[PDB]
Amino acid sequence: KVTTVVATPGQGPDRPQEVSYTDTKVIGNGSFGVVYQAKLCDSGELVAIKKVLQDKRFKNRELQIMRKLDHCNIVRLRYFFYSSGEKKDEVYLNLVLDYVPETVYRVARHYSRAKQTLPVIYVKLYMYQLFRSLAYIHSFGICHRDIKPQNLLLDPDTAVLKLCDFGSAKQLVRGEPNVSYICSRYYRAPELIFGATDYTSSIDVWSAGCVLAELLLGQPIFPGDSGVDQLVEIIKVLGTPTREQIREMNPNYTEFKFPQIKAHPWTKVFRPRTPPEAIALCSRLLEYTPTARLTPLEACAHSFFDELRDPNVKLPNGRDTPALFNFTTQELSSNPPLATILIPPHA
Ligand SMILES: CN(c1ncnc2[nH]c3cc(Cl)ccc3c12)[C@H]1CCCN(CCC#N)C1
Repeated sequence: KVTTVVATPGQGPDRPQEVSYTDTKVIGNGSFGVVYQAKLCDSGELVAIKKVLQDKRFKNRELQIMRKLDHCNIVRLRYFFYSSGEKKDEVYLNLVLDYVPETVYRVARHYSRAKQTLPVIYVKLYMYQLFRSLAYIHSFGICHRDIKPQNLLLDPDTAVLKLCDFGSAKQLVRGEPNVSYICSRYYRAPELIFGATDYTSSIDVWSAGCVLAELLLGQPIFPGDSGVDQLVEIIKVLGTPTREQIREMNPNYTEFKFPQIKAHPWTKVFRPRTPPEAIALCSRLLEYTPTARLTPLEACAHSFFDELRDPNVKLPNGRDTPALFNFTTQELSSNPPLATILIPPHA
Protein backbone atom coordinates (compact mmCIF):
# COMPACT_ATOMS: atom_id res chain seq x y z
CA LYS A 1 0.00 0.00 0.00
CA VAL A 2 2.83 2.42 0.89
CA THR A 3 5.77 2.29 -1.53
CA THR A 4 9.04 3.88 -0.44
CA VAL A 5 11.80 4.52 -3.00
CA VAL A 6 14.97 6.57 -3.12
CA ALA A 7 14.61 8.93 -6.07
CA THR A 8 16.57 11.66 -7.83
CA PRO A 9 14.89 15.10 -8.03
CA GLY A 10 13.85 16.15 -11.52
CA GLN A 11 15.66 19.48 -11.22
CA GLY A 12 17.98 21.28 -8.84
CA PRO A 13 20.41 19.71 -6.38
CA ASP A 14 21.19 16.14 -7.42
CA ARG A 15 21.14 14.58 -3.92
CA PRO A 16 18.85 11.51 -3.83
CA GLN A 17 15.81 11.58 -1.59
CA GLU A 18 13.49 9.09 0.12
CA VAL A 19 9.97 9.37 -1.39
CA SER A 20 6.86 7.47 -0.28
CA TYR A 21 3.59 7.20 -2.19
CA THR A 22 0.31 5.30 -1.93
CA ASP A 23 -3.10 4.86 -3.61
CA THR A 24 -1.44 3.82 -6.87
CA LYS A 25 -3.74 2.94 -9.77
CA VAL A 26 -3.33 2.61 -13.53
CA ILE A 27 -4.60 5.56 -15.54
CA GLY A 28 -3.22 4.44 -18.91
CA ASN A 29 -1.19 1.72 -20.63
CA GLY A 30 0.13 1.60 -24.18
CA SER A 31 3.07 2.23 -26.50
CA PHE A 32 4.21 4.92 -24.03
CA GLY A 33 4.51 2.36 -21.21
CA VAL A 34 2.33 2.49 -18.08
CA VAL A 35 1.24 5.71 -16.37
CA TYR A 36 -0.05 5.46 -12.79
CA GLN A 37 -1.78 7.88 -10.50
CA ALA A 38 -0.48 7.94 -6.94
CA LYS A 39 -0.57 10.11 -3.83
CA LEU A 40 2.60 11.45 -2.23
CA CYS A 41 2.53 10.50 1.46
CA ASP A 42 4.61 13.52 2.48
CA SER A 43 2.37 16.24 1.08
CA GLY A 44 -0.78 14.37 0.01
CA GLU A 45 -0.50 15.64 -3.58
CA LEU A 46 -1.54 13.45 -6.48
CA VAL A 47 1.22 12.64 -8.96
CA ALA A 48 1.55 10.62 -12.13
CA ILE A 49 4.19 7.90 -12.38
CA LYS A 50 5.26 6.92 -15.89
CA LYS A 51 7.04 3.55 -16.02
CA VAL A 52 9.09 2.72 -19.13
CA LEU A 53 11.11 -0.40 -19.91
CA GLN A 54 14.70 0.57 -20.78
CA ASP A 55 15.08 -1.06 -24.21
CA LYS A 56 18.25 -0.29 -26.17
CA ARG A 57 16.42 -1.03 -29.44
CA PHE A 58 14.11 2.01 -29.03
CA LYS A 59 15.51 5.55 -28.89
CA ASN A 60 14.15 7.80 -26.15
CA ARG A 61 15.40 11.15 -24.82
CA GLU A 62 12.44 11.75 -22.49
CA LEU A 63 14.39 11.92 -19.21
CA GLN A 64 17.27 13.95 -20.67
CA ILE A 65 14.82 16.51 -22.10
CA MET A 66 12.53 16.70 -19.08
CA ARG A 67 15.35 17.46 -16.64
CA LYS A 68 16.06 20.63 -18.66
CA LEU A 69 12.51 22.00 -18.91
CA ASP A 70 10.76 24.39 -16.51
CA HIS A 71 7.59 26.03 -17.86
CA CYS A 72 4.06 26.61 -16.56
CA ASN A 73 2.58 24.87 -19.64
CA ILE A 74 4.73 21.71 -19.51
CA VAL A 75 4.16 18.91 -17.02
CA ARG A 76 6.88 19.04 -14.35
CA LEU A 77 9.22 16.14 -13.63
CA ARG A 78 9.38 15.81 -9.82
CA TYR A 79 11.61 12.71 -9.41
CA PHE A 80 12.96 9.72 -11.28
CA PHE A 81 14.16 6.31 -10.10
CA TYR A 82 15.02 2.91 -11.58
CA SER A 83 13.25 -0.31 -10.65
CA SER A 84 12.59 -3.88 -11.68
CA GLY A 85 9.29 -4.77 -13.36
CA GLU A 86 7.46 -7.12 -15.73
CA LYS A 87 10.45 -8.34 -17.79
CA LYS A 88 12.23 -10.21 -15.00
CA ASP A 89 15.81 -9.27 -15.86
CA GLU A 90 15.49 -5.72 -17.26
CA VAL A 91 15.52 -2.20 -15.82
CA TYR A 92 12.61 0.23 -15.74
CA LEU A 93 12.79 4.00 -15.56
CA ASN A 94 10.10 5.61 -13.38
CA LEU A 95 9.22 9.29 -13.88
CA VAL A 96 7.29 10.98 -11.07
CA LEU A 97 5.42 13.85 -12.73
CA ASP A 98 2.67 16.31 -11.94
CA TYR A 99 -0.84 14.89 -12.07
CA VAL A 100 -3.29 16.86 -14.24
CA PRO A 101 -6.88 15.55 -14.23
CA GLU A 102 -8.16 15.99 -17.81
CA THR A 103 -6.99 16.00 -21.42
CA VAL A 104 -7.89 18.09 -24.45
CA TYR A 105 -8.97 14.85 -26.16
CA ARG A 106 -11.50 13.96 -23.45
CA VAL A 107 -12.81 17.51 -23.03
CA ALA A 108 -13.22 17.95 -26.82
CA ARG A 109 -14.91 14.56 -27.08
CA HIS A 110 -17.35 15.61 -24.35
CA TYR A 111 -18.70 18.36 -26.62
CA SER A 112 -18.18 16.53 -29.91
CA ARG A 113 -20.18 13.50 -28.80
CA ALA A 114 -23.05 15.82 -27.79
CA LYS A 115 -22.91 17.36 -31.32
CA GLN A 116 -21.46 20.56 -29.83
CA THR A 117 -17.99 22.06 -30.03
CA LEU A 118 -15.64 23.32 -27.36
CA PRO A 119 -16.63 26.89 -26.35
CA VAL A 120 -14.47 29.44 -28.15
CA ILE A 121 -12.88 30.91 -24.99
CA TYR A 122 -11.42 27.48 -24.23
CA VAL A 123 -10.20 27.09 -27.82
CA LYS A 124 -8.34 30.39 -27.37
CA LEU A 125 -6.98 29.48 -23.92
CA TYR A 126 -5.87 25.94 -24.78
CA MET A 127 -4.36 26.73 -28.18
CA TYR A 128 -2.53 29.76 -26.73
CA GLN A 129 -0.92 27.75 -23.92
CA LEU A 130 0.06 25.01 -26.38
CA PHE A 131 1.83 27.60 -28.56
CA ARG A 132 3.57 28.99 -25.47
CA SER A 133 4.74 25.48 -24.57
CA LEU A 134 6.05 25.01 -28.11
CA ALA A 135 7.82 28.38 -28.18
CA TYR A 136 9.56 27.33 -24.95
CA ILE A 137 10.89 23.93 -26.11
CA HIS A 138 11.71 25.11 -29.67
CA SER A 139 13.97 27.78 -28.12
CA PHE A 140 16.25 24.92 -27.02
CA GLY A 141 15.92 23.38 -30.46
CA ILE A 142 13.75 20.62 -28.99
CA CYS A 143 10.98 19.31 -31.25
CA HIS A 144 8.16 17.40 -29.53
CA ARG A 145 7.22 15.34 -32.63
CA ASP A 146 3.95 13.98 -31.16
CA ILE A 147 1.65 16.98 -30.64
CA LYS A 148 -1.96 15.73 -30.41
CA PRO A 149 -4.97 16.19 -28.10
CA GLN A 150 -4.21 13.04 -26.09
CA ASN A 151 -0.86 14.59 -25.08
CA LEU A 152 -2.37 17.88 -23.82
CA LEU A 153 -3.37 17.72 -20.16
CA LEU A 154 -5.91 20.16 -18.72
CA ASP A 155 -6.97 21.35 -15.30
CA PRO A 156 -10.68 22.03 -15.96
CA ASP A 157 -11.12 24.44 -13.02
CA THR A 158 -8.12 26.73 -13.68
CA ALA A 159 -7.99 26.21 -17.50
CA VAL A 160 -4.25 25.48 -17.22
CA LEU A 161 -2.88 23.36 -20.07
CA LYS A 162 0.26 21.23 -19.71
CA LEU A 163 2.08 19.53 -22.56
CA CYS A 164 3.22 15.98 -21.77
CA ASP A 165 4.78 12.84 -23.30
CA PHE A 166 8.30 13.63 -24.50
CA GLY A 167 8.87 10.01 -25.57
CA SER A 168 9.23 11.10 -29.22
CA ALA A 169 11.01 14.39 -28.59
CA LYS A 170 14.46 15.21 -29.91
CA GLN A 171 16.88 18.12 -30.07
CA LEU A 172 17.04 18.81 -33.80
CA VAL A 173 20.54 19.65 -35.08
CA ARG A 174 21.05 21.10 -38.56
CA GLY A 175 22.79 18.54 -40.76
CA GLU A 176 21.98 15.46 -38.65
CA PRO A 177 19.13 13.36 -40.08
CA ASN A 178 15.94 12.57 -38.19
CA VAL A 179 13.48 9.73 -38.69
CA SER A 180 10.56 10.35 -41.07
CA TYR A 181 7.93 7.95 -39.70
CA ILE A 182 7.21 10.04 -36.62
CA CYS A 183 4.18 11.79 -35.10
CA SER A 184 0.72 10.28 -34.76
CA ARG A 185 -0.79 9.89 -38.25
CA TYR A 186 -3.62 12.45 -38.16
CA TYR A 187 -1.25 15.14 -36.86
CA ARG A 188 1.74 14.22 -39.07
CA ALA A 189 3.19 17.08 -41.12
CA PRO A 190 3.18 16.48 -44.90
CA GLU A 191 6.97 16.80 -45.21
CA LEU A 192 7.24 13.73 -42.96
CA ILE A 193 4.88 11.84 -45.28
CA PHE A 194 7.18 12.86 -48.14
CA GLY A 195 10.02 11.15 -46.28
CA ALA A 196 11.97 14.23 -45.22
CA THR A 197 14.76 13.62 -42.73
CA ASP A 198 15.93 17.26 -42.62
CA TYR A 199 12.67 18.65 -41.19
CA THR A 200 12.48 21.29 -38.46
CA SER A 201 10.42 22.29 -35.43
CA SER A 202 7.65 23.51 -37.76
CA ILE A 203 6.28 19.94 -37.89
CA ASP A 204 4.97 20.67 -34.37
CA VAL A 205 3.21 23.77 -35.71
CA TRP A 206 1.42 21.67 -38.34
CA SER A 207 0.30 19.27 -35.60
CA ALA A 208 -0.90 22.25 -33.54
CA GLY A 209 -2.86 23.41 -36.58
CA CYS A 210 -4.45 19.97 -36.76
CA VAL A 211 -5.44 20.32 -33.07
CA LEU A 212 -6.98 23.77 -33.65
CA ALA A 213 -8.97 22.62 -36.70
CA GLU A 214 -10.15 19.58 -34.71
CA LEU A 215 -11.39 21.77 -31.83
CA LEU A 216 -13.29 23.88 -34.38
CA LEU A 217 -14.66 20.89 -36.34
CA GLY A 218 -15.44 18.39 -33.60
CA GLN A 219 -13.39 15.67 -35.34
CA PRO A 220 -9.90 15.26 -36.85
CA ILE A 221 -9.52 17.39 -39.95
CA PHE A 222 -7.24 14.80 -41.66
CA PRO A 223 -8.35 11.25 -40.69
CA GLY A 224 -6.05 9.18 -42.89
CA ASP A 225 -6.38 5.39 -43.02
CA SER A 226 -2.65 4.87 -43.66
CA GLY A 227 0.63 6.73 -43.88
CA VAL A 228 -0.02 7.20 -47.60
CA ASP A 229 -3.75 7.94 -47.34
CA GLN A 230 -2.92 10.63 -44.79
CA LEU A 231 -1.58 12.67 -47.71
CA VAL A 232 -4.76 12.07 -49.70
CA GLU A 233 -6.78 13.45 -46.78
CA ILE A 234 -4.64 16.59 -46.60
CA ILE A 235 -4.90 17.13 -50.35
CA LYS A 236 -8.69 16.93 -50.27
CA VAL A 237 -8.62 20.11 -48.13
CA LEU A 238 -5.52 22.08 -49.13
CA GLY A 239 -5.58 20.98 -52.77
CA THR A 240 -2.80 19.17 -54.60
CA PRO A 241 0.61 20.56 -53.58
CA THR A 242 2.53 22.31 -56.32
CA ARG A 243 5.97 21.22 -57.45
CA GLU A 244 7.56 24.11 -55.55
CA GLN A 245 5.72 23.24 -52.34
CA ILE A 246 6.93 19.65 -52.67
CA ARG A 247 10.47 21.01 -53.18
CA GLU A 248 10.10 22.91 -49.92
CA MET A 249 8.86 19.73 -48.20
CA ASN A 250 11.45 17.32 -49.62
CA PRO A 251 13.66 18.26 -52.59
CA ASN A 252 13.94 14.59 -53.61
CA TYR A 253 10.21 14.06 -54.32
CA THR A 254 9.23 17.04 -56.53
CA GLU A 255 8.50 14.81 -59.53
CA PHE A 256 5.59 13.43 -57.42
CA LYS A 257 2.50 13.08 -59.60
CA PHE A 258 -1.04 13.28 -58.20
CA PRO A 259 -4.39 14.29 -59.73
CA GLN A 260 -5.10 18.03 -59.77
CA ILE A 261 -7.53 18.84 -56.95
CA LYS A 262 -8.24 22.44 -55.97
CA ALA A 263 -8.30 23.52 -52.34
CA HIS A 264 -11.54 23.59 -50.42
CA PRO A 265 -12.29 27.15 -49.24
CA TRP A 266 -11.29 27.53 -45.60
CA THR A 267 -14.61 29.23 -44.80
CA LYS A 268 -16.46 26.09 -45.98
CA VAL A 269 -14.21 23.65 -44.12
CA PHE A 270 -15.68 24.89 -40.83
CA ARG A 271 -19.30 25.51 -39.89
CA PRO A 272 -20.78 28.99 -40.54
CA ARG A 273 -20.48 30.29 -36.96
CA THR A 274 -16.77 29.46 -36.62
CA PRO A 275 -14.96 32.68 -35.63
CA PRO A 276 -13.22 33.99 -38.76
CA GLU A 277 -10.04 34.76 -36.78
CA ALA A 278 -9.76 31.07 -35.84
CA ILE A 279 -10.06 30.11 -39.51
CA ALA A 280 -7.50 32.77 -40.45
CA LEU A 281 -5.07 31.38 -37.86
CA CYS A 282 -5.68 27.83 -39.04
CA SER A 283 -4.84 28.84 -42.63
CA ARG A 284 -1.39 30.09 -41.50
CA LEU A 285 -0.58 26.83 -39.62
CA LEU A 286 -1.78 24.18 -42.09
CA GLU A 287 0.50 25.17 -44.97
CA TYR A 288 2.50 22.77 -47.16
CA THR A 289 5.64 24.93 -47.20
CA PRO A 290 7.18 24.37 -43.74
CA THR A 291 8.92 27.76 -43.61
CA ALA A 292 5.59 29.52 -44.38
CA ARG A 293 3.91 28.32 -41.18
CA LEU A 294 3.75 30.68 -38.23
CA THR A 295 6.28 30.19 -35.47
CA PRO A 296 4.74 29.39 -32.05
CA LEU A 297 5.63 32.86 -30.73
CA GLU A 298 4.06 34.44 -33.83
CA ALA A 299 0.96 32.27 -33.26
CA CYS A 300 0.68 33.50 -29.63
CA ALA A 301 0.68 37.02 -31.06
CA HIS A 302 -2.14 36.28 -33.50
CA SER A 303 -5.32 38.39 -33.36
CA PHE A 304 -7.30 35.23 -32.51
CA PHE A 305 -5.80 35.48 -28.99
CA ASP A 306 -6.50 39.23 -28.48
CA GLU A 307 -9.37 38.50 -26.06
CA LEU A 308 -6.88 36.79 -23.70
CA ARG A 309 -4.90 40.05 -23.54
CA ASP A 310 -8.02 42.03 -22.56
CA PRO A 311 -7.64 43.14 -18.91
CA ASN A 312 -11.29 42.22 -18.19
CA VAL A 313 -11.32 38.70 -19.62
CA LYS A 314 -12.52 36.02 -17.21
CA LEU A 315 -13.06 32.29 -17.23
CA PRO A 316 -16.72 31.28 -17.72
CA ASN A 317 -16.74 29.98 -14.15
CA GLY A 318 -15.94 33.55 -13.00
CA ARG A 319 -12.31 32.88 -12.03
CA ASP A 320 -9.32 34.74 -13.45
CA THR A 321 -7.54 33.36 -16.49
CA PRO A 322 -4.35 31.42 -15.72
CA ALA A 323 -0.87 32.92 -16.16
CA LEU A 324 -0.49 33.96 -19.80
CA PHE A 325 2.11 36.76 -19.94
CA ASN A 326 4.96 35.74 -17.59
CA PHE A 327 7.31 35.37 -20.56
CA THR A 328 11.00 34.77 -19.92
CA THR A 329 13.98 35.80 -22.02
CA GLN A 330 14.55 32.19 -23.09
CA GLU A 331 10.90 32.02 -24.14
CA LEU A 332 11.00 35.25 -26.17
CA SER A 333 14.41 34.50 -27.68
CA SER A 334 13.24 33.64 -31.21
CA ASN A 335 11.82 37.17 -31.61
CA PRO A 336 12.46 39.38 -28.58
CA PRO A 337 10.68 42.48 -29.98
CA LEU A 338 7.42 40.50 -29.97
CA ALA A 339 7.14 41.13 -26.21
CA THR A 340 5.40 44.45 -26.94
CA ILE A 341 2.44 42.53 -28.39
CA LEU A 342 2.59 39.46 -26.17
CA ILE A 343 2.82 41.29 -22.84
CA PRO A 344 -0.13 43.71 -22.56
CA PRO A 345 0.35 47.07 -20.80
CA HIS A 346 -1.65 45.90 -17.76
CA ALA A 347 0.77 43.00 -17.11
C1 LIG B 1 -4.11 11.30 -18.88
N1 LIG B 1 -2.69 11.23 -18.56
C2 LIG B 1 -2.24 11.80 -17.37
N2 LIG B 1 -3.19 12.09 -16.47
C3 LIG B 1 -2.83 12.80 -15.39
N3 LIG B 1 -1.62 13.29 -15.08
C4 LIG B 1 -0.68 12.97 -15.97
N4 LIG B 1 0.62 13.37 -15.87
C5 LIG B 1 1.32 12.88 -16.95
C6 LIG B 1 2.66 13.08 -17.29
C7 LIG B 1 3.12 12.51 -18.47
CL1 LIG B 1 4.75 12.83 -18.99
C8 LIG B 1 2.29 11.74 -19.27
C9 LIG B 1 0.97 11.56 -18.93
C10 LIG B 1 0.46 12.14 -17.77
C11 LIG B 1 -0.88 12.21 -17.14
C12 LIG B 1 -1.88 10.29 -19.36
C13 LIG B 1 -2.40 8.85 -19.37
C14 LIG B 1 -1.48 7.96 -20.22
C15 LIG B 1 -1.23 8.59 -21.58
N5 LIG B 1 -0.68 9.94 -21.45
C16 LIG B 1 -0.22 10.47 -22.74
C17 LIG B 1 0.84 9.58 -23.39
C18 LIG B 1 2.07 9.52 -22.59
N6 LIG B 1 3.00 9.47 -21.93
C19 LIG B 1 -1.65 10.80 -20.78
